[PDB]
Amino acid sequence: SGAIYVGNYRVVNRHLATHNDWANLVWEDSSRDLLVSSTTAQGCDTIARCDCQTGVYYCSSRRKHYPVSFSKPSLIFVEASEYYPARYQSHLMLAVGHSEPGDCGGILRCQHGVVGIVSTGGNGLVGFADVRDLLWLDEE
Ligand SMILES: COC[C@H](C)NC(=O)c1nn(C)c2ccccc12
Ligand SMILES: [Zn+2]
Repeated sequence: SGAIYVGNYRVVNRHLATHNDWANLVWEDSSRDLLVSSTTAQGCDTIARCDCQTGVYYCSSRRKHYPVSFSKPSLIFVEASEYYPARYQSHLMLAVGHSEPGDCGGILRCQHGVVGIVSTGGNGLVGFADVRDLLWLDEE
């Protein structure tokens, strides 16, 4: 589990969104595994606006933050899960790192801010849904 709280927005993995999230929807994209909802209180996270390929992510299955090198956001084939069939997921970045299904939502961050959240993984790999291209997350 995990969310990014920037301004009046809550960014969660679309497959983990609650009834309250759907009842206060701002934007969702199934192919990116992202959903954004509105919040009443202001968030303290800051979105990275950069082209970084190194950062640090939170792994709840180890209660540790790990330094990682990750690929550029792309269209990657992802195996079937309980939440999606086997399909291509867009805006996905891969890294070598420990992950388990419940690690979804952990933040990946660089020196510029929050880069994205854990979305995919398995066999010593961890994948992150990028949020750096979503410039609207900074205003209104
Ligand atoms: C976009 O896919 C949504 C689903 C719920 N995600 C996964 O299956 C999944 N996510 N992580 C971090 C894993 C690690 C190990 C095995 C599976 C996974
Ligand atoms: Zn950066």
